[PDB]
Amino acid sequence: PISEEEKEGLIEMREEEKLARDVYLTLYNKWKLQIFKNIAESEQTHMDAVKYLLEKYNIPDPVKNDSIGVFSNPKFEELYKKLVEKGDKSEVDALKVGATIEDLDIADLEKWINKTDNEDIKFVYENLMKGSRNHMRAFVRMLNNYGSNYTPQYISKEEYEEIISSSTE
Amino acid sequence: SSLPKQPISEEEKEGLIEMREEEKLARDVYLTLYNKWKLQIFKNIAESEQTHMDAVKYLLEKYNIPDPVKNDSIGVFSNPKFEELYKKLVEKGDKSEVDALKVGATIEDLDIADLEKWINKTDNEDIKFVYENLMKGSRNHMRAFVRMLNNYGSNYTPQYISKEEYEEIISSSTE
Repeated sequence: PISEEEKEGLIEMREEEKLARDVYLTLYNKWKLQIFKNIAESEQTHMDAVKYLLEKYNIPDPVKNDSIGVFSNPKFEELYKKLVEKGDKSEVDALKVGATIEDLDIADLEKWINKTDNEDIKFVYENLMKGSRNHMRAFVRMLNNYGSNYTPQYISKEEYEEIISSSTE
Repeated sequence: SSLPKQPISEEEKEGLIEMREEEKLARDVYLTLYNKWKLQIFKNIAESEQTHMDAVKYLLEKYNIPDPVKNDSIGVFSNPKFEELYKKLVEKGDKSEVDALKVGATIEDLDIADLEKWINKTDNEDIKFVYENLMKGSRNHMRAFVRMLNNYGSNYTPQYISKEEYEEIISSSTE
């Protein structure tokens, strides 16, 4: 039941959740905030759900180097350089970055959740997305302890607010 | 003229606001860059992006929502997302003709993306129809810029829309 449209996204969504995991891993290493570790041991499983749907759909994997910061798509090759550099200037910047990621990520999952009807992906996608909301609730919560807050870039103001208000999932 | 008056929601509202200013970004950019480089395309598409501005204004009026474009002037925006986006863009495009051209492509890339993003977030049959036509107009701009890019021995890769869709957009003719 499997498109060429559908394929390409599974590729991106593979490398996307990789982008998340990598960054968190770097940032934890620079600032050593247990929150980056948590969300990474989680974004590891996010990677593996797609690996599951590539294996099962006979789609070439694109993480041909599981190492940090290495990418097929120079979209992510480029994003990492930027995010970590910016995350590196301060803890808040790191925490901002974290929210920025989960932020982009959700509006990116919603983007692909529509370009498919194949029901495994719809579900798997629906899932990681639950996963990302909690990682924002988290990031932003931590952010408020530091005196700061996040203003969303990619999702709507309305969906962001729906999220930080409603509790655990 | 399409009537009567339908069910509007909060993010439906929010989109409208954003899109009203999104099309203005496009317009203010193209206008700037024409002043800089004098490439006809920037004129022609600024005139279209004005149209697109007006069309959305039609819906803010129809559904009564405080319009965000208080000050019409070039490069002025409520939502700072756009002041920023505007500056970074003129920043790039003021560097070369090829750049100007790439910036163009890029606004349209982001334009079809957010259009799809927003369409997907609604079943107000009025809104839906404006956005769809906005995509229509925007797809033409893509081709216009891409064709112009080829004329300067360059190309473009999508950043916001699929590769898979970009290709299908370019390998078809004017709507």
